[PDB]
Amino acid sequence: MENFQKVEKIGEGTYGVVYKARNKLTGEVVALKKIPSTAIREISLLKELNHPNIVKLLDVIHTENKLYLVFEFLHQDLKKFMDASALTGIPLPLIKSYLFQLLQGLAFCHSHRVLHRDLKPQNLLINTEGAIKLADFGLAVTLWYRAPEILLGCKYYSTAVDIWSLGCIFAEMVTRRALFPGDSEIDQLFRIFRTLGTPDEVVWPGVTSMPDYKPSFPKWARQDFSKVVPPLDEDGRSLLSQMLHYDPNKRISAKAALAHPFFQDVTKPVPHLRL
Ligand SMILES: C[C@H](CO)Nc1nc(Nc2ccc(S(N)(=O)=O)cc2)ncc1Br
Repeated sequence: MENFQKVEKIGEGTYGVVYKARNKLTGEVVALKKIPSTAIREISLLKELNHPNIVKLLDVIHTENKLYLVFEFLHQDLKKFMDASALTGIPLPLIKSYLFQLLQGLAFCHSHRVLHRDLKPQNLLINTEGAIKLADFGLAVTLWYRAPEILLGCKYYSTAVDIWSLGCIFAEMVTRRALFPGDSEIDQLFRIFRTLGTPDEVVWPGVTSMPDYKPSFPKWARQDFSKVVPPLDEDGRSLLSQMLHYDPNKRISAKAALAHPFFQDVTKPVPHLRL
C-alpha cells in the first residue's frame, strides 16, 4: 500500500473510506477502499465474481491489521448524476437501460447466492459508455432503501432485499425524489406503511409474528400506485409494484423482472456526463 498515490477521497461508509488512487508503478487509476480469517476467504470468493454490471475487484491487500480492496474506478455515481439531471429528469430510455443492467447484475450475484444488502444511489456507478455497475456487495446511515423485512427484524433475509432497494431506486430516478426518506428505523417503516399500506396476514403471511412487529402499528390504507410514480407508464408501474411486494416470497426475482414487458423496447443510450 505504498504502491498507491491517493488522489482524492471519493466515498465513505462505516465499512471504510474510498479513495481514487493511482498505482505509482503502473499508472493505473483505481478506487482504493481501506476497510478476521473468515472475511479474507469471503472477499477472496467475491474476487472471482466477474460480470459487466459489477464493479471489478482487482486486488485484495492485507497489510498489518488493515485491509485494502482495489477496485476498478468508474467516473460518476448515480446520486450525482440524478442531481445533475434534476431540472430535466433522466430520459426514460436511460432509466430503463440502467434498471435493466442493474437487474442483470443482481440476477448474476443472486444466482451465486451473493447479496448486496445495502444498495443505494452512491453504490451505483456509471461511465461514459452507458454502463451502470453495482459496487460494495457481498461486503455485508441511509435507511431509505431498506426492505421491510430487515426493518421488522428478520434474521435470515433473502436476495429479495436487493430487489426492494433497487425498486426504491427506480422510483427515485423516475420521480427525482427519494421514495421513502426515513430519518429513523420506525419512520422508515411508517413511511413505507403510509404509501403501500400497513401490511397484515392477508398480504404478508407471517408478518405479525416477525420479531419487531407490534400489534399497535397504525393501520394505514394502501395508496393508489399511480399517485406513487407519476409519470411512469403502466408497464413500469406494474414492474415497480412487483419489486415492492411486502412478502419477500411474492417479490419478483431479478431474473423474472428481466422478462417483464417493460423491457421489450430496452436499448442502451449513453448519458451526458459532466466529469
Ligand atoms: C465510492 C464508491 C461507492 O462506494 N465506489 C467507487 N466509486 C467509484 N467512482 C466514483 C464514485 C463517486 C463519484 S462522485 N460522487 O463524484 O459522483 C465519482 C466516481 N469508482 C469505483 C468505486 Br468501488
